[PDB]
Amino acid sequence: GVEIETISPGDGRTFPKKGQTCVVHYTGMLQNGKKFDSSRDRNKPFKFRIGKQEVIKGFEEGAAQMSLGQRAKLTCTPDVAYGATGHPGVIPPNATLIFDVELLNLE
Repeated sequence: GVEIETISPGDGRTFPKKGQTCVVHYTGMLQNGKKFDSSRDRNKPFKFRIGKQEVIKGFEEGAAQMSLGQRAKLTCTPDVAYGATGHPGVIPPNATLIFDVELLNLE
């Protein structure tokens, strides 16, 4: 389950493909909670590739459903990233994660 609410401006066609190192200014958020992880804070806009399962499935499936310039809004289900496990100190178990994802990518 990936619920995408794209803020419209972009190009609508430059989709991430397999092995494409793509760039996302992500900004994390917890449902009824604050931020937990931000490439905007680091100003290091997370050059990641598609097809290696580096990112979680809630963040990976949201990337291919966007295009260049688009600004979507992830609502990541718990069971795809940390629902039973939970990260120690960052992500609790059974958290519905929120992301400000804008696909301003490369390749």
